[PDB]
Amino acid sequence: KPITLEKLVSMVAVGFAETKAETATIKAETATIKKDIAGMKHDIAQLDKRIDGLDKKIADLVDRIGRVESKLD
Amino acid sequence: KPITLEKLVSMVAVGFAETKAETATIKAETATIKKDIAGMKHDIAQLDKRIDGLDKKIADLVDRIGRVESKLD
Amino acid sequence: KPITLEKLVSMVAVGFAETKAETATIKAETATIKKDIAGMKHDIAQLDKRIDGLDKKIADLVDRIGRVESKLD
Repeated sequence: KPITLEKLVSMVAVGFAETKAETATIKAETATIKKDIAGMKHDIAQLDKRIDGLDKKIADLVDRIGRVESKLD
Repeated sequence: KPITLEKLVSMVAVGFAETKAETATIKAETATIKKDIAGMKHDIAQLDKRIDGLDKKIADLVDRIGRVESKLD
Repeated sequence: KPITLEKLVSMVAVGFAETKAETATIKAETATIKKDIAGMKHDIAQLDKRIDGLDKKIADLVDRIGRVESKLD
């Protein structure tokens, strides 16, 4: 194995391209994860909203039951 | 520092292995993040479900209060 | 292009530093993604809590309507 200069030249080239190509894969996956998270934060914020809506309806029903429990008497 | 060919050979080897090993760490973390997100999307979908259940119960109570408010009169 | 030993020495150095610097960027982004997820798991757990609170209020209103529907008769 008299491993030469032009050979290591090529080994360096291809090694770097590999490591770079693998990096890029991780970058892409990372970008798609970011996007999933933006979507999930939105779904959580929408659920928060729905629940705000039920808090209000619940306030209303507690008031309507009050009116009736008292009027009944 | 008469930095030689067989020396850079070794430096190239170990450098690449490093960068590769570090890459693999990022890949693994990325995989565990993916899995956390799959779980979180499921928890959000289950919360959506629970809330669907409360929407229905709320429809029911609004109807039962109606029956009584009117019958009372 | 009589590409020499000291030249590839430099190319190796700078290539590695690059790939290392790019790696570090991915690591940082990965760390901030982890942190977003810790926050999102907390928001989901808090929503779970809010809903536990509405389950209880709903139990209460179903009981109060019961008392009245029956007393009315």
